[PDB]
Amino acid sequence: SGAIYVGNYRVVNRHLATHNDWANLVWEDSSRDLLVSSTTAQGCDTIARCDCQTGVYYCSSRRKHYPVSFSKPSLIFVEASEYYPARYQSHLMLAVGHSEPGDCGGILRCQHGVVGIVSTGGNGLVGFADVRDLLWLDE
Ligand SMILES: CSc1ccccc1CC(=O)N1CCC[C@H](CCO)C1
Ligand SMILES: [Zn+2]
Repeated sequence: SGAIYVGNYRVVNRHLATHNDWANLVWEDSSRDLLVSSTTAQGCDTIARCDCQTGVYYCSSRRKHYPVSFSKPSLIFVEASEYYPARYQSHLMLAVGHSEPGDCGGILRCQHGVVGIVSTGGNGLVGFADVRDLLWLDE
């Protein structure tokens, strides 16, 4: 679990969004596993605006942060589950690093700020949904 709070917005994994998130929906993209809902309070997370391929992510299944090298956002494969059937996930970045179910929502950060959130992973790999292209989160 986990979310990003920037201004009057809450960014969560679309498969983990609550009834409240859907009742205050701003934007969602099933292919990206993202959903953004509105909030009454002001968020202070800084979104990174860069092309970094190194950063640190929080791994709840180990209560630890890990440094990782990650790929550029791209279209990659995901099987099925209570949430989606096989499809290409867009805007996804992979890194070699520990993850298993429950780890979705952990933040990936670089020196410039928030890069993305854990969304998938498998056999020793972890997948992050990028948020750096969503320029409207700041305005
Ligand atoms: C860190 S998730 C993980 C890691 C290792 C193993 C298994 C998982 C769970 C997982 O991969 N999924 C269930 C939730 C939806 C995911 C796709 C989202 O577009 C797929
Ligand atoms: Zn950066």
